[PDB]
Amino acid sequence: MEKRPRTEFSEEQKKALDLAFYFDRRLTPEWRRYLSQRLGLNEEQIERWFRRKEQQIGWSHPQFEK
Amino acid sequence: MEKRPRTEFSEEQKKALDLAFYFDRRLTPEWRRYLSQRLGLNEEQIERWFRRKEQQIGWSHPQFEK
Repeated sequence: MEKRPRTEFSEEQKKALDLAFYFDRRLTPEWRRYLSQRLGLNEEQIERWFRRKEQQIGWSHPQFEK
Repeated sequence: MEKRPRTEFSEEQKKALDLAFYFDRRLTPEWRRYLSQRLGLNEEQIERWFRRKEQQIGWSHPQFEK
């Protein structure tokens, strides 16, 4: 896994979304599509990354590189 | 320009750093090297991205995708 092959946010991309984590007005209806433009996947995969980032263990978000 | 060829943060990478912009404790001595690990370039290029992001026009940071 190095590049995103089929709009699924591969590791190279997962990093980027972890830098936002909603702090710069990201992950909102106007910044999900913002990322999509040069990120490569759609807002759906943004919201899937978003919840799978925290919900993996209970929503406390202790995972950053995991 | 699609991938980073020689640790210079290409467009694919520039996006990621714009998601942080220091908001998630990024761009600090412990998160510059954090990014570097899977970002591909060193903390030097983080600080160069950082200042070149805002200083391009006077430090007000109106550029996000530019």
